[PDB]
Amino acid sequence: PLGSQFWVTVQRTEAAERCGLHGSYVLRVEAERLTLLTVGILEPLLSWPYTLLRRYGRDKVMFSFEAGRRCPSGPGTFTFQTAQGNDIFQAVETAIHRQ
Repeated sequence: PLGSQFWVTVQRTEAAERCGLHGSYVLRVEAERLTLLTVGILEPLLSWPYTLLRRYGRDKVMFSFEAGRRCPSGPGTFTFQTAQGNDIFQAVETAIHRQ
């Protein structure tokens, strides 16, 4: 009921370093935002409203999005290793289309 959830592993980017992101997380595709969660059970860390994203994309090894300046994380690129990048991408495209 909270949205589709995927285990991911963060890759080094400026924004990920600034936000202290390292290792594995759940990325959840919600109705109006993405949320990053860690094990405490799952605890939320950051959320990015779709309206505040610049772009997003994927290949067979990763999923990546770029946050604008108004996100709580600050602006920049967040990239995550996953073999489910197309699944995340489709979930996000769909949630944005529904919005």
